Amino acid sequence: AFDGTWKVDRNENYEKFMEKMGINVVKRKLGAHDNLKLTITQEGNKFTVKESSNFRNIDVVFELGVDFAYSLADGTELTGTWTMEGNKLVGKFKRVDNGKELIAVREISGNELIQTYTYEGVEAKRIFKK
Ligand SMILES: CN(C)c1cccc2c(S(=O)(=O)NCCCCCCCCCCC(=O)O)cccc12
Repeated sequence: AFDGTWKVDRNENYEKFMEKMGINVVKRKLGAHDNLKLTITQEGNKFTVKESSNFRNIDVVFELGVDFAYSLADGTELTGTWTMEGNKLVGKFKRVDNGKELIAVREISGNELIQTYTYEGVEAKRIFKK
């Protein structure tokens, strides 16, 4: 259901989320316009996500329910797991550096992929079109 090539269309509250994550103003302004594109293929409970943005092009592979390591654009390391909760992908991560929870949720809403982040009580959404 998540399959295909998704290109970011708009954000909600993403600058405040980046600020909470400790990102400086220049990098927030870059991050607001990162041209994030996700190419997602699901095979059984296994996903491959090609992440392309102005910061980096990387390939992510994960299996539902299996812990993996993932590094953010500035090298900040996360560990966590994606699971399917109803029709939503729920990504439960923790920052290695401070142990704090970072959650990502992926959902289809109509013809859009809604990617929601939470960190320390601050929400952001990045909404993609296919
Ligand atoms: C270039 N630099 C310094 C950066 C610019 C803008 C935002 C940045 C964030 S951030 O936390 O504010 N935004 C990124 C959030 C990404 C959360 C990813 C969730 C886990 C994905 C797992 C793999 C997948 O399923 O695709 C973290 C670290 C560096 C950032």
